[PDB]
Amino acid sequence: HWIPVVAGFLRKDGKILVGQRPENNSLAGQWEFPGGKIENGETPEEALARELNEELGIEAEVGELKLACTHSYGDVGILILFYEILYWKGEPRAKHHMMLEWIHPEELKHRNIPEANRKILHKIYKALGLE
Amino acid sequence: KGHWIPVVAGFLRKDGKILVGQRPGQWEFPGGKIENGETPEEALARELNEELGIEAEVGELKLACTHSYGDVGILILFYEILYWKGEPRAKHHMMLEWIHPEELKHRNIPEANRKILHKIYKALGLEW
Repeated sequence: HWIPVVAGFLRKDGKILVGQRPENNSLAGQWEFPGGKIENGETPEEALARELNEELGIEAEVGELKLACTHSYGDVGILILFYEILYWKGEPRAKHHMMLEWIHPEELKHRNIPEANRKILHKIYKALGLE
Repeated sequence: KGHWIPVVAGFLRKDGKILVGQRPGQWEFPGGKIENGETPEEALARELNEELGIEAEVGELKLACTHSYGDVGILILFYEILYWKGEPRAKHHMMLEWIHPEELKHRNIPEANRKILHKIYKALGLEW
């Protein structure tokens, strides 16, 4: 089976937004880009706009598709679509995550990130125009 | 319900034209399903080799769209293909055709592709 997921790159003076997953979460304490699952009927952009509102309290315009990655957890596949988010109203707040931080994208390496995300870190850097 | 089939499709571009294959008949972009374990780019290179007999360099991810078939969700990823070794040969399709992208407007293409044809033109840098 496959699970499609969307994630947004929001930037602030070169830095990028990450959220720390809340207590008793599947990846409690690990740092990720905001986003979530695509629901039946939704375009990936519709899903991401919804998730950014639900997670961050912002109304975001979804920009260009930058990257798609797969990972496997046994017989289940995850397909993640990463979009550039250039424009939004409001400032992100930790409605879902236990903390939000704006980090230098080079920082991602040394952060406590999901094991599955580290494996695609080089593609993320390339998509973000790095190294 | 949460049921999904990820699919990859290639825009093979040469001399202002694009490659379409006639289904075993609607005209589709070459590609296929992503198998668990592989990257979308690995999946597309594999399918292009299987369907067409070419060794493709998978280029820029251009577009992603979702469509429904009732019980099942389809998510299509479209990658541009500019470079490949070998010549496309109809191993899977009953016919392959190089067409001007303009012709898409009046060719029997899958409902899902028709729905998003404007997005396809944008993704090719063409005006709709």
